[PDB]
Amino acid sequence: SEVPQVVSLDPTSIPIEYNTPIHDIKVQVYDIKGGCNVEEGLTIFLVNNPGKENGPVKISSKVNDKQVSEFLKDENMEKFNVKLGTSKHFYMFNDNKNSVAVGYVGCGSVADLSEADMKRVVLSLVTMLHDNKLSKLTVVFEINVDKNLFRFFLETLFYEYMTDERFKSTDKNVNMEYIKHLGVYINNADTYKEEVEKARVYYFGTYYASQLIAAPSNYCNPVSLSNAAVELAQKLNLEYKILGVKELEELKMGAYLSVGKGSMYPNKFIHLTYKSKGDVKKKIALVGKGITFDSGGYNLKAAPGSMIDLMKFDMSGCAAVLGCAYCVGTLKPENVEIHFLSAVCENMVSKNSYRPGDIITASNGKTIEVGNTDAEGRLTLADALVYAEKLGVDYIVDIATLTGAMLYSLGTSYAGVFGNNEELINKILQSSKTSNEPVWWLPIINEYRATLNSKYADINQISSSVKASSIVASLFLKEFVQNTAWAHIDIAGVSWNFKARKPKGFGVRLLTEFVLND
Amino acid sequence: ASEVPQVVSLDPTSIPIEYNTPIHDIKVQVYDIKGGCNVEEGLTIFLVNNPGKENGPVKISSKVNDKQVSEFLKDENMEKFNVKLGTSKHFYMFNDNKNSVAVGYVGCGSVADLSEADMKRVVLSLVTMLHDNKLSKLTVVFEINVDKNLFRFFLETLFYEYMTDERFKSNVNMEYIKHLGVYINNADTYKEEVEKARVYYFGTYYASQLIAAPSNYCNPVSLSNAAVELAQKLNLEYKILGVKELEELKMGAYLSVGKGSMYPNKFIHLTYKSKGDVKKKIALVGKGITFDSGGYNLKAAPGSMIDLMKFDMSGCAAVLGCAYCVGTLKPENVEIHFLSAVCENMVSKNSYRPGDIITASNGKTIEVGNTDAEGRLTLADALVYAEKLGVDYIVDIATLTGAMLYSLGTSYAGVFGNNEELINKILQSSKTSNEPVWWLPIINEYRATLNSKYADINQISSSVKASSIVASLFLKEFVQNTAWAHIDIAGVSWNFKARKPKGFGVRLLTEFVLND
Amino acid sequence: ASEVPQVVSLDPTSIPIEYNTPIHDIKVQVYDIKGGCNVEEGLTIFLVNNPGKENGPVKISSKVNDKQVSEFLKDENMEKFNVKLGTSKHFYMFNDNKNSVAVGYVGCGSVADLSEADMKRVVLSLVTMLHDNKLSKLTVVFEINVDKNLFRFFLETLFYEYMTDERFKSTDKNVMEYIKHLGVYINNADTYKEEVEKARVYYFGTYYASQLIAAPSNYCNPVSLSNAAVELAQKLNLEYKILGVKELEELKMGAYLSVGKGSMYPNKFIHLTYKSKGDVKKKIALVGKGITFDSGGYNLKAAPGSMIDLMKFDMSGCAAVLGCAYCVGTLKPENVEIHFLSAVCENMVSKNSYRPGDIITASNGKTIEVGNTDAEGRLTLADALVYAEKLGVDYIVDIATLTGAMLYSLGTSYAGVFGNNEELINKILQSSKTSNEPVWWLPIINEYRATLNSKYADINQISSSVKASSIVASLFLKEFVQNTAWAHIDIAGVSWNFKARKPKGFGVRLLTEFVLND
Ligand SMILES: CC(C)C[C@H](NC(=O)[C@@H](O)[C@H](N)Cc1ccccc1)C(=O)O
Ligand SMILES: CC(C)C[C@H](NC(=O)[C@@H](O)[C@H](N)Cc1ccccc1)C(=O)O
Ligand SMILES: CC(C)C[C@H](NC(=O)[C@@H](O)[C@H](N)Cc1ccccc1)C(=O)O
Ligand SMILES: [Mg+2]
Ligand SMILES: [Mg+2]
Ligand SMILES: [Mg+2]
Ligand SMILES: [Zn+2]
Ligand SMILES: [Zn+2]
Ligand SMILES: [Zn+2]
Repeated sequence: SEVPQVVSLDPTSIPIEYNTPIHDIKVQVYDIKGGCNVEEGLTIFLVNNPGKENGPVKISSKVNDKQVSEFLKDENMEKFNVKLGTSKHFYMFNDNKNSVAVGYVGCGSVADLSEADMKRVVLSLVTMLHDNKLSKLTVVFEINVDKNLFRFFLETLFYEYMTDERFKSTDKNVNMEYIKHLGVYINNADTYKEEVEKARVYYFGTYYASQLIAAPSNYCNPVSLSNAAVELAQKLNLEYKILGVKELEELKMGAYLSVGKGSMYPNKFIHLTYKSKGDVKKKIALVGKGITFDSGGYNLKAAPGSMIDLMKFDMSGCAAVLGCAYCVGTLKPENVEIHFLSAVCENMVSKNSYRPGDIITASNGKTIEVGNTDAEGRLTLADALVYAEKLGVDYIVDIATLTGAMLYSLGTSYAGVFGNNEELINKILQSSKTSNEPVWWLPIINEYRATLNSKYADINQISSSVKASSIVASLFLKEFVQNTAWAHIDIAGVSWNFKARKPKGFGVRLLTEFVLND
Repeated sequence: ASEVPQVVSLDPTSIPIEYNTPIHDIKVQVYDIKGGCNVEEGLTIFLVNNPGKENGPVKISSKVNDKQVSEFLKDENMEKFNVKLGTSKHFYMFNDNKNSVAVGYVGCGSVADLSEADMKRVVLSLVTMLHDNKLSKLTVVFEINVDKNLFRFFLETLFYEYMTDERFKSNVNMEYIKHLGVYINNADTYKEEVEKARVYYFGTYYASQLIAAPSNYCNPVSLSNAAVELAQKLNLEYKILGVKELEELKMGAYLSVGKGSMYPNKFIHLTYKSKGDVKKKIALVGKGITFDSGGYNLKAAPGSMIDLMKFDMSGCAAVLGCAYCVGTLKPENVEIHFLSAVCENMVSKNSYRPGDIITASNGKTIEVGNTDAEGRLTLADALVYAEKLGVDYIVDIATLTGAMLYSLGTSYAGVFGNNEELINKILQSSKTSNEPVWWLPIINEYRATLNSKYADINQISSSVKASSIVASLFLKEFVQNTAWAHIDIAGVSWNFKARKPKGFGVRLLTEFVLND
Repeated sequence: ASEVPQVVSLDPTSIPIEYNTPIHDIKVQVYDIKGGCNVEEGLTIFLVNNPGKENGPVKISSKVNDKQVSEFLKDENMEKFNVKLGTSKHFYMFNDNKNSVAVGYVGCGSVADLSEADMKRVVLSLVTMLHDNKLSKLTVVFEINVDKNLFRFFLETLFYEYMTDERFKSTDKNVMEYIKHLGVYINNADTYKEEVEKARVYYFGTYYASQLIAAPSNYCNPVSLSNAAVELAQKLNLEYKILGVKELEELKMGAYLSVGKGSMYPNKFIHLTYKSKGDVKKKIALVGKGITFDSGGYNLKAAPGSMIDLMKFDMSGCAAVLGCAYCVGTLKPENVEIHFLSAVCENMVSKNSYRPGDIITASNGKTIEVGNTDAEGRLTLADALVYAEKLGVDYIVDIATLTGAMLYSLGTSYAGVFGNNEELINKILQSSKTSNEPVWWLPIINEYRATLNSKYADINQISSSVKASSIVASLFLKEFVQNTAWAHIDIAGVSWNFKARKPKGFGVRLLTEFVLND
C-alpha cells in the first residue's frame, strides 16, 4: 500500500485522468439518406475515388443547404484530389446566413482501407481539429466501412485527439479546447449506432493503458501501479487481491522475486477477476509483463541502441491487461471468468540485485541459471504463468515487451504471437482482425530448445548460441505451462509510437475482442 | 566457357566438382520389417524409442537370424542402454559363422513423431559410427514410425552427411560402404523413395560443393562455366549473358555491383522444357554474389562474418542444384528457367559508391544507401528479366539479410510474397522436402521509408530496422504483374556448428516444381 | 559461523557441498600384468598405442586368462582397428565360462610418452564408454608406458571427469549409475599401488574446489564461503580463524575493505593452519584470490567479451587453496606448517561502493590510487600478502584469476607464474611437472614499474600506458612483499573449462605437490 520515497518530493501515486474531455463529447449518428444539415462548427466529408489514383473530389451526399450544395458542386471541387490523407478547408455562409466551415479528407483510391490507411485519415482529421477552436465536428462518410472499421475510426479519433497533459505544469497548451459535439452521417446509421459507446469504452481502455505507460518510473513503480490497479477494480467492482513479498515467498516465486531484489519498491503481484453472473463457460488468464523500469540490472543497458531512456514502457503488458480489465468490467460479457494478472517489479542495480550466473528456483520447482539479468521479463512471466495455470483456466494469454529482436523481425507495425495451441493462436489472429491491432504468428522452433540446457541448473534463462531471441524466450516460457492452451504476444516493437513519442496502448482492444468473441 | 582472369599463374581457373561420388556406388535394398532381420553381414543399427519412458531403456523387438546377435539383443543386455535422442552404442562380435559383424542402436527419444531436426540428430549419430567403421554393409532397422517423406529425408540426410568433401585437401579410419539394407514396415511403398533420395542428395551436395568452393576458385566466370558444363551434361538449354549484352539490356543495378570486381559479370540462364505440352512456366532466381566484401560499406563491424562471404552465392547454388534434380527427374508439362545474376562485390577505384544513383533495366532509378545491400540490386534486374519471360511463377532465393538470424534463426528460412496461393505452394513444398520455411509479411506501412528525395526509390530504409521486410518491399517493386515469392536463406544456408553448407533450398525448389 | 544475510527468504544460506561422492565408493584393485588378465563382468578396456606408425594397427600384447577372449583379441582380428588417439571400440563375446563379457580399447596414438593433454583425451574417451552404460565394474589394462605421476594423473582425471555435479538439479537429474569397482592391470603393479589413494585424495581436493567455483554467487558469497572453510577445518582438524570487518578495520586492511564496501555481504578473511606434529622445518603461506562475484564495480564489465556471466569464478584462487587444505589435512605431511589464506569479498555497484579515483591505505601504510574498480583482485591480495608476510613464513605463493590478458598470452592450457625468487619459481615449476598441471614462468619487467607512479598516492593500482596487464599486476603485488620469497600464479585463463562449461579446480594438485615435495 504505502509508496516508499527517497526524498519528500518523490511522488506517491500515478496521476490518472478518468473523466477525460472525450467523455464530454455528445455523439449523434444520422442516416445519410436524409441529407446533411450544415449549421455550425466544422463539417468534413470522407471521400475517395475508386480506380483513379489521386482522382478528383466529388461530394455525393445530399446536403440540406442551397449555399453549401452550390459550393460543393463538382465544378468547384474539381481542383482538389483524394490522395490519401490530403485535406482542405472551405468557408461560406449557409442558408441561415451563418458562416460555416466545411472540408474533406481524401481517402485515396483503394475502396477498402487498411487499419494504417484509416489511421492516416484520422491523423489528417485531427490536424483540422488542432489549432482551431471549434465546438462541433460533423463527419460524413462517403466511403464504405464495416462496423469494426467504423468503431476503429472513432476509437482512433478519440485517442489521437486526446492530449496527455498530466506532467505539464508551466507548459500546458493555453489554446487546446475540445469540441463538445460530434455529428456522424453514414449509410444504414442504425446499425452503426451500437458502435459509438463501444468505441468510447475501447478508447478509454487504450488511453488508460497509455497513461500508465507514459507515467515515468518515479511515478509508476510496483507499489503505485498495483495501487492504481486496486482503485480500478474498486471502480468496476472487480474482485482483486495484491500479493506482497511474504505471500510471494510462501508461493516460492523465486524467479520473480530475484528480479525485484535490487529495487527499493517491494514486489506486488496484481490479481483482478471478472466473473459473469450465470454459467461460466470459459475461464481465461491474461498475464502482462509489468517491469516498471528495466535498467538491465548488472547486465546494464549500456550498449549503443539499448534505449534505456524508454524503459518506463516495460510494463506495457501489464497496462494492456489493466486496460482490458477496464473494458471487460465496463461491457460485462456473459459466460466468462477472466483473471487479469501481472507480476510487477523493477529491475535495478544495487548491492541487493540478482547477479549473472545466479541459480534461482521458480514456483514449479525448476532451477534456472541466469545468463543475463536483462532477460528479466521471462523470469517474472515464468512464475506468473505457473500461478495462472494453478487457477485452472482454459486459456492463458501473456502479453509482454519481451525482446528487442521484434524490431528486426516484424518492426513497429505488427506484434508477434507464439503459442503451444493452434486453435488459441487462431482466436488471437481473429481478434487481431476485428480489433484492428495487427499481429503475425511466429514459430516456436523446438530445435533451439537444446541451447537452453544448463550444465548445473535444470534450465538456462538464455541461449548461448541462438540469436533468434524472441523464439528462444517463447521456448523458455513454454517450460512453465504444463498442460494448458497458452499464447504469448511479444509487443516490444509495437508498444511505443516512436514517431509520435507516445504509447499506443497496444493490445487492450485485441485482448478485449478476444474475451468478447469467446 | 569464358577464360577466367588470373592475377598470378597460381590462381585457379575452375571450380573442382565431383560428380561421381562414393554414395553413387551404394546398392540400397529395402525389406519389410514384418519378416525379421538378417544380420549375417556388416554393421546393423536399430533405431529405437521408448514412448512415455523419457530416457527409458532400449528394448529391441525384431527377430534376427543369428543366435549370437540374438543373445546380444536380449532385454537384459539392452536395458543397460537408454533411448535419449542421438545416444548410441555399437559392439563388434562374431556371428554364428565366426564372421565379424557389429551391432548397435541409435536412441530416438520418447516422442513417436520425429521432426526433421530430430531425424538429423539420429542421422549424425549414425554417421559418426560410419566415419569410424569399415564393414562393407550398413543395415538400418526402423523400430520407429516414419512417413514416406521423412524416410526419404533420412536417406538424403544420411548420404549428404556421410559424404566428405576433400577437393581442397592434399580416412585410413573408414571405408565407404558398398551396401545399405533398410528394414521398415510396408517396405514396398518406401522403395520408390530410394532413387529419388539419391537424386536429391546429389542436387544438395552439388550446391554444397559450389558454396564451400572459396571465392578464389568460385568467381563469376568459373561459376557460370560450371553451370554451362552442368547444362551440357543434363541437355538443358543454356545461355550466359556477358557485359555487352547486359549493357544492351540496361541492367544498371546488377552491373553497378560488379563494377569493382576483376571478374566480369555473368548472368546464367538455363532452361528445362518438358517434351509434352507446357502447362506451367516458372522462373527460379538465385542470389549469385561469389564474394560479398560489403563494398565501400565494408564488412568490418563485429559479427559481420566477412570470412564466410563465399557463401553469398548460396541462392544461385540452390537453383543450380534444383536444375540437376529437375534435369534428372524430367517432370512433364513444365518449363523452368534457372536464373542468376552472378558477380562479386569488391572494393576498388572502380567500385560503385554509397550515394550513387543507378538505373535498373525497367527504368527505375535507385539511390544506393549502402553498398552491402548489393543482393537486392542484382535481384531487381534478374526479376525484371524473369518477368519478361512470361512465366506463371517467379521464385527467388537469396542470402539476403543478416536480420534473419534474429527473426527465425538458423533453422527456418523466411518466405515473403505478393500472392497467397504461391506462398501456400512454397509452404507445402517446405513440408514435403522437410526444409523448413515460415511465412513472413510484406508490411505496406514500411513502403514510405523507401521514398528517395532524388531517385524513384531508395535501396534501403534509413529508419525501419525490419530489414528482411524492407528488402522484400524493395524487390516487389521489380515484379509488376506476376505471382512472386522470395525466400531469404541468410540464416539457414550455412551450418555454423558443422563448418559447412547445408545446400539449403534444392529439395524445397525441386518439390515445388515436381508437385505443382 | 556467521549468519548469511538474505534479501528475500528464498535466498540460500549455505553452499551445498557433497563430501561423500560416488567415486569414494569405488573399490580399486591393481594387478600386475604378468599374471594375465581375468575378463569377467563390467567392461575391460585396453589402452594401446603403436610407436612410430601414426594410426597403426591395434595389437593386444597382455596375456588374457581366457581362451575365447584370447581368440577374439588375436592379431588377425585386431589389425583391422587402429590406435588413433582417442579412438575406441567395444567388443562383445562369451568367455570360457559361457558368460558374456564386454571388452574394448582406447587408442593412445603413436607417441610413446603421452602429454598431460593427450592423457586427458584418452580419459575423456574412456568416460564416454562409462556414460550411458549401466556397468558395475570397469577394468583398465595399460599397454602403454606411464610413470608413477602419470598413472596417478590418469586416475585423478578419470575420477574428476566421471563425477557429475547435480547439486543444482531439481527437476532435471539424470535418471546415471556409477561403477562400484575399478580394476587396473599394469606392469610392476606393486610400485604403482601407493598412487591409488593419493589419486583419490587429489581428485577430491580438485572436485571440492570445483564445487565451490561452480556454486553461483547467490550461494557462494563471502559469508557462506568462509562458513564452508570453517566446516572443512573442523572436519580435518585444522586450526582456523575467520577475521570479520571489525578486526580488519583494526588491522588497517583498507585496500581489501574498499573492494567489499559495495557488497551486502561483510568481508570475511579466511585463515586456516596446518601444522605438522614434529619439528617444523618450513613455513608456507598459500594465498588465494577470493572474489565471490566480480561485477567490475563502477568500472562495470559491460564491454563485449567481459564475460560478466562467468564471474562467480573469481574465487577460483581461494578454492584451489581450500582444495589444497583438504589434501594437506588428509595426507598430513611432516615437518611443515602451512597457512591457507583468502581475503574474501564481493565487488558490486552500490551507493556504498568504492570509486574510480578513490585513494585508499593498505595495511602496510602504502596509499593506493584506484584507477579502475575492476582491478580489485590485486587490492585484496595486497592486504592478504601483508598479513601473510607478518606470519613469518619462508615462502608466500598466491594464486588468482587476476587478468583477462592471460587468455592472450598463454591461453586456456597453461597458467603463468611470476615471482621475486628464482629458487621458489623453480619449485613451482617442478610441482607443475609432478602434478601435471602446466605452468609457464613469465617475467616481472621492472621497466614498467615507473608507470605505477601516482601523482598523488604512493602508488597507482593500474598502469595508464602499459597493456601487459598480467606483468603490471605482478609489479603491483611485488610492492606488498618486503623480504620474503614470493611467487604469484595467474589462473585467469586456465581456471574455467570453457568447452566443457565447468571448472577445472586448477591449482589444487599443483599447490599440494609443492607442499609435499618440500
Ligand atoms: C538479454 C536478451 C537475450 C534479452 C533482452 N530482452 C530485454 O532486454 C527485455 O527485458 C527488454 N525490455 C525488451 C526490449 C528491448 C529493447 C526495446 C524494447 C524492448 C533483449 O536484448 O532483447
Ligand atoms: C544493409 C542491410 C539492409 C542488408 C545487409 N545485407 C547484406 O549484408 C547481405 O548482402 C548479406 N549477404 C546478408 C548476410 C549478412 C550476414 C550473414 C549472412 C548473410 C545486412 O546487413 O543484412
Ligand atoms: C583493469 C584491468 C587492468 C584488470 C582487469 N582484471 C579483472 O577484471 C579481474 O578483476 C578479472 N577477474 C579478470 C578476468 C577477466 C576475464 C576472464 C578471466 C579473468 C582485466 O581486464 O583483466
Ligand atoms: Mg531487459
Ligand atoms: Mg552485402
Ligand atoms: Mg574485476
Ligand atoms: Zn524488460
Ligand atoms: Zn550479400
Ligand atoms: Zn576479479
